[PDB]
Amino acid sequence: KIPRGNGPYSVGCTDLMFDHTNKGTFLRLYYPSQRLDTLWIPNKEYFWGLSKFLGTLMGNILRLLFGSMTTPANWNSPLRPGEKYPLVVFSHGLGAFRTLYSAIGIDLASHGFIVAAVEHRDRSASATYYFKDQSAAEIGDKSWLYLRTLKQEEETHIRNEQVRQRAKECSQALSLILDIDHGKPVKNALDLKFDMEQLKDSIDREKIAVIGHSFGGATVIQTLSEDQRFRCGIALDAWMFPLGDEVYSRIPQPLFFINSEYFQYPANIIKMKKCYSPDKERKMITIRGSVHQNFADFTFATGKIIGHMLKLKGDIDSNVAIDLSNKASLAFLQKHLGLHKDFDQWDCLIEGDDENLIPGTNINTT
Ligand SMILES: CS(=O)(=O)Nc1ccc(F)c(F)c1
Repeated sequence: KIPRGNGPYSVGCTDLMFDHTNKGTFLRLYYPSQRLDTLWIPNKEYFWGLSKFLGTLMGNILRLLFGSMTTPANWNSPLRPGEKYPLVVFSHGLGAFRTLYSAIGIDLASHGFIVAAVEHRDRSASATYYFKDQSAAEIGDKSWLYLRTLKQEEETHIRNEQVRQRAKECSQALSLILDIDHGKPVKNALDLKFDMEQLKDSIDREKIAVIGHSFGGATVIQTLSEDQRFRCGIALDAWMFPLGDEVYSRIPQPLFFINSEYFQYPANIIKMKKCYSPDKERKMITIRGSVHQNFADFTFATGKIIGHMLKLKGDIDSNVAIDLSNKASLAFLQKHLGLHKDFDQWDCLIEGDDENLIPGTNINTT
């Protein structure tokens, strides 16, 4: 029940791992393509990891419920040729992994973006895998890495080291895609029926953005601070705790905060406002009635009553919420990447001009 893209392009999806180690890049790619058959959560170990994240055999139950659920993109469909596409690198939240934000990835793709959804190896993912050597990769002998749980004494330090690794992973993902764009040969550690040589000369190398949710929102900010190739960033309900104090004044690129209503709190909002400066471009909106999970795919995976019970759904309808976030995002991207599309029709959303939006936030700080 993950919504199809609202844009004119049809959408393909594939996975890329290169190199095969846990120091390499692992990403899910959404792209304009030339069957809506992509497996949403493709391995049992992801369900085990989700169970550990939830602190709960619970894993096998999740598996039975969601294990064959699909997401509306055409698996390994060829790339739509004849044009250069802007690129979004997307960063997932704590306890997530690369496949859980397909509602966003597929909608951006359907509007003509290539979206690289990275899977982080910083031990923030519920689960991820790699191969210990080429021989392991050849027979698909995966080595799994589960979420690390932290002592309270550890949190400050380890979360910051993690957000630094995440930013390095977004930069490495970008460097890989750009290298491929100029013809670098890559051997996908996953043996999939999509030729990465398709991506040669298909990226608009000047129109690069980073987007992310929660832990991924802090990753947006660390990445912008560290990598000037990214031209703008969109932080979806950023969890600001991982960031060091020094970074807040070191973000030159335009930055858009799109918040849920119920996730936010003063300690977090204050850090967002520390990013502000008269000489820099900053916007913020809050989606009325929304919760933290409105930005991820599980908001579409259950019915309304169960969803509200488990806080996967807010008072606002899930499709309406994600549509608002996606349209405001597209308008911001058009403005600060210099796109030649008609997304500026939603410029009003950036300013929070809608029944279901608040300009800035309703939380007040000094
Ligand atoms: C708390 S979070 O939203 O940032 N990460 C997350 C963790 C598990 C999920 F199933 C999911 F959809 C998202």
